[PDB]
Amino acid sequence: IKFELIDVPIPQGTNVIIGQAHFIKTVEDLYEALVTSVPGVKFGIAFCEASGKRLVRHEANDEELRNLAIDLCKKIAAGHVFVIYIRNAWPINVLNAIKNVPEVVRIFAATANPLKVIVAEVEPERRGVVGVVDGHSPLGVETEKDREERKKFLREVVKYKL
Amino acid sequence: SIKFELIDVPIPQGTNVIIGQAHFIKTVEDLYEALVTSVPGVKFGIAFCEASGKRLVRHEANDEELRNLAIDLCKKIAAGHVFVIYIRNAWPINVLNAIKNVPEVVRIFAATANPLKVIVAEVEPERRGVVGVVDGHSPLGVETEKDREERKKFLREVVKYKL
Amino acid sequence: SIKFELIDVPIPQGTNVIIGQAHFIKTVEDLYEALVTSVPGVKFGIAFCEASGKRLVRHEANDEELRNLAIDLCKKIAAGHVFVIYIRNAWPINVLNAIKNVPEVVRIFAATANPLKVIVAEVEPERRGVVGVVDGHSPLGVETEKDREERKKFLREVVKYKL
Amino acid sequence: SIKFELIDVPIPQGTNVIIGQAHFIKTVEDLYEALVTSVPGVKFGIAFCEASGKRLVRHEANDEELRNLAIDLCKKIAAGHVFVIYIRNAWPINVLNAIKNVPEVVRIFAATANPLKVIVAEVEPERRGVVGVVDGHSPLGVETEKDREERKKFLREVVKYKL
Amino acid sequence: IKFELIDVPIPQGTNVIIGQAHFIKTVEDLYEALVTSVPGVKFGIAFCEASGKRLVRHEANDEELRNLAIDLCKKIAAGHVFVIYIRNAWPINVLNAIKNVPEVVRIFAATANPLKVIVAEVEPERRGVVGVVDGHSPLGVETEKDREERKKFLREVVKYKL
Amino acid sequence: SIKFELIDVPIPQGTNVIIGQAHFIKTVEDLYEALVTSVPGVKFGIAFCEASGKRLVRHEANDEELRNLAIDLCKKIAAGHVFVIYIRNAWPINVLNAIKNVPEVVRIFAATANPLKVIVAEVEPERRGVVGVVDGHSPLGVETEKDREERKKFLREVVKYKL
Ligand SMILES: Nc1ncnc2c1ncn2[C@@H]1O[C@H](CO)[C@@H](O)[C@H]1O
Ligand SMILES: Nc1ncnc2c1ncn2[C@@H]1O[C@H](CO)[C@@H](O)[C@H]1O
Ligand SMILES: Nc1ncnc2c1ncn2[C@@H]1O[C@H](CO)[C@@H](O)[C@H]1O
Ligand SMILES: Nc1ncnc2c1ncn2[C@@H]1O[C@H](CO)[C@@H](O)[C@H]1O
Ligand SMILES: Nc1ncnc2c1ncn2[C@@H]1O[C@H](CO)[C@@H](O)[C@H]1O
Ligand SMILES: Nc1ncnc2c1ncn2[C@@H]1O[C@H](CO)[C@@H](O)[C@H]1O
Repeated sequence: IKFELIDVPIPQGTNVIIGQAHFIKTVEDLYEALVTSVPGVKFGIAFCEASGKRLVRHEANDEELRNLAIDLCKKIAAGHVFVIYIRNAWPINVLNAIKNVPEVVRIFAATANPLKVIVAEVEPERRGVVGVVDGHSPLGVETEKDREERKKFLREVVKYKL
Repeated sequence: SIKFELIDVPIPQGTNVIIGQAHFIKTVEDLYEALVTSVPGVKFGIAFCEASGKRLVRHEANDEELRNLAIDLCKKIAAGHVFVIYIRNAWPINVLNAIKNVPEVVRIFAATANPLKVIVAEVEPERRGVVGVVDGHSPLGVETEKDREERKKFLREVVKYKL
Repeated sequence: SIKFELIDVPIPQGTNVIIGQAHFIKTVEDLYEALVTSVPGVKFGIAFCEASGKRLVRHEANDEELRNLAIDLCKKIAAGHVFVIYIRNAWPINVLNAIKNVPEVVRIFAATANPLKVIVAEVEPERRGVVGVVDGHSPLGVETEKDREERKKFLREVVKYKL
Repeated sequence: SIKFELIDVPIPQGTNVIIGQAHFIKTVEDLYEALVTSVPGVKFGIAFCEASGKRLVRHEANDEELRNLAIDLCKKIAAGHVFVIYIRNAWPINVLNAIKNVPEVVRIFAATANPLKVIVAEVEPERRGVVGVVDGHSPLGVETEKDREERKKFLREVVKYKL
Repeated sequence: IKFELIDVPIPQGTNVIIGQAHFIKTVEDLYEALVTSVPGVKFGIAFCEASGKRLVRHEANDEELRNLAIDLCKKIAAGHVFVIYIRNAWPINVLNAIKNVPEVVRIFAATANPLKVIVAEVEPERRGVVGVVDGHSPLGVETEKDREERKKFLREVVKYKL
Repeated sequence: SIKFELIDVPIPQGTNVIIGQAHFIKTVEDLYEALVTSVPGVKFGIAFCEASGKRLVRHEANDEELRNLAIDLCKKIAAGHVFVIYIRNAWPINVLNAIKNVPEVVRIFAATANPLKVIVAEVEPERRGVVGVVDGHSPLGVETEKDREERKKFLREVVKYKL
């Protein structure tokens, strides 16, 4: 076993969702999950066909997001992984829909942080995803006042709680 | 320190395998029920590695070949709370969302009929877990627009899962 | 270039732990609500590893013991976006599905009261990922038709989860 | 040649009722399982109108008071494929998502402790269907910013379902 | 407000599923829910487009079942109602997928019993479903002997329980 | 006997209406969060008829036009535990599955921008429930292969929801 670290580019205003699925129908099912989630949303989806032609398959509505999706696919280089990049939507806007796509088996990351995918290579052409490093270690525990500012952020800034 | 081990997963033609991790003894009867209620003709085996107490591989089936594949696989992986399902006469897409929703199922590793290996970490004597999976082969290149059009044709005219 | 470290998870009698990965600071509030609306008189603590900005283990609880258990285990794992929940007077099967459905939550690694280690990779300093769990111990043998009866009756007559 | 009839629904203090439509005789063990696996020490009784064959009200319970209250609603409503559940030590919120996901359940009409009526149509003798429910009473006015602040306080400080 | 009783034709070997949805996309989404549930299923699905062209939209893989579908729509004749007829699958095989189709708002019946739909016409051309009459009323309460024999059945015959 | 009323539902260009039944007072807050966290732009107004105690129509909103539409329809329906949502900059399919999953939500009556009528049954003074809706118009005929081609191209070329 060889462990390789695959660094994920996230231009600002993007988020990436990286996970695993199966069956070629994953790329059309994911295009439809995203496109029926948020009017407006801009995305690229790529999926690593793990057999047959073994082609990186893709759908997008934005060209920059299609190339990003497709190059992470080629960098990860691991059968059945999929990569989504989104603009004009947050992951929480589309997560549950992705989760319920019957091809989707698991999701490794949903984020905009600094992000590494840990890949095992066990033999040439035989790769899998072993984990992610989504952002950074803690610096401390939150205090009573860090709490207030997080509660006030949710209610006053992004308005997701009352 | 930590030992990594690679398990080759037997996939007789016409089978698919679903590997996951769950908890609690009720896993095995709840998976059994997920499966049987999903596709009228479904043939399956299911095995679950009980991680405490007696620590037996619990199983159910309506096929003996598939029951046996499932138990061997759990004997090879030998990781607490891991389960193994082998299926004939259903595709994983037919069954997978009902597995996800089984209250004991925390996680699913793989669902495939490709060449497949499991990465198991064994950290101590008799203390193993799944690190991950190698599902088929890495990519040979990028789909062209003409590639897209045969896969679209495949989905609409061959398997008819699309209009 | 990768260090694997093993984090042993304390589970005092009567508590189960749930470990997974999420994203976004609303994670702590949504998790709290999923816990408290699931079972009356559940007690629990939940801690979340905010992966950037101030970088704080964020927490909620209605039990002081179970709170510090969770804050502590996040302090030790030290991996961005990991959440840990400890619960009494609730089984993980009474709360898990709600947990799966929290939009922030992306994966669950373990729900258990077994002996448990989390294997963590560190790639640079400060930069850590949960790679897997070792939930309990490996199988000691296959179940026989008598051990099957034991397990069926225990579900029927003792915990009363099946008819 | 349609008559409607109103069925009043007894709800003793500390119970809630759930009434729905389903199908197939497994409805009753599936709803059994859905309830007990949701909350430790929930008390309940569940009844279901089998609409073909021997046409028997089918039932399961861990409380005889709740089980008779459920059978009696079934016998009144007297509509094929309807189910009634009465529960103590659990709120409809602790259990509704699992009920909705039971593959036999097609709709839920009410989950409530309020005063309740079921509107039933009878199209022929022995042929009946639920048309509606009357759950509690019609509004008296519109919430003021002050009523709002007291409802914010009730969910945060009293019940603790929000933060 | 006139109430009108529609009798639903159920051929030996079919089941019927009748609900309410919205938006034209309903018909493709229902077709995909069905065909990705059970490999062998034959079905017909029809949807009552409630605006615009206002037409019965259908998809099928069985002409008989396709027509049974269109025929019950034409009778209920109520905006946004959909009808599905299935051979070689049971409702439990598909129901949850159908629940989670974003266009689907309610399901009124899933069954193979003698069945009536109650339709309210409030205005000409303005109709909606008010209920169903799914088979017949209870003839008695289960005994424990009856309970044993239903449990034996689920366990030994349909094999859905252990 | 029973009094059936017809409530004509106003739907401005650009809005849609979602009408349903829930229970418990936390329904207004949970509906609010299900909307704000489904789509970044979404403008809406939510109202809910509490059906016991104070019996107030409870409301949350970020659009004063749409708050007023939802409160006014609740006042017109005047049926305990019914809820109304008006939304702009989001289609029902964007938010619906989320609504279906709010533990309080028992059922959904309608999701539409079509001419819409709610049929209410008043059964004694102040006891009202929803018996049905009339969502747009009955069929003008049956789709041909010409119109199916046009429909398939509408989904794939105009809205881009299909491929
Ligand atoms: N026709 C099909 N319908 C559904 N799933 C399929 C089909 N063909 C293959 N699969 C699944 O997709 C994987 C990759 O092709 C296979 O290993 C199998 O698991
Ligand atoms: N306002 C927001 N709404 C939804 N998700 C967000 C928001 N801000 C940040 N996130 C997500 O959470 C992570 C920050 O914790 C980001 O990388 C991003 O994925
Ligand atoms: N009575 C019970 N109900 C639900 N879950 C349980 C019960 N007993 C044990 N478990 C779970 O199953 C695991 C043992 O297989 C335990 O670690 C615990 O998490
Ligand atoms: N073995 C079975 N599996 C699934 N559904 C069934 C079965 N038998 C009957 N049904 C359904 O249950 C209804 C009768 O309760 C039938 O009309 C049919 O819809
Ligand atoms: N482009 C679209 N995307 C999503 N939903 C739509 C669209 N157009 C119409 N609808 C919904 O479908 C109903 C029209 O049948 C409308 O009333 C509206 O609720
Ligand atoms: N604290 C509570 N938690 C959950 N559900 C509640 C609570 N109080 C009341 N309810 C439910 O809501 C109704 C009050 O509208 C009651 O009939 C009951 O169903």
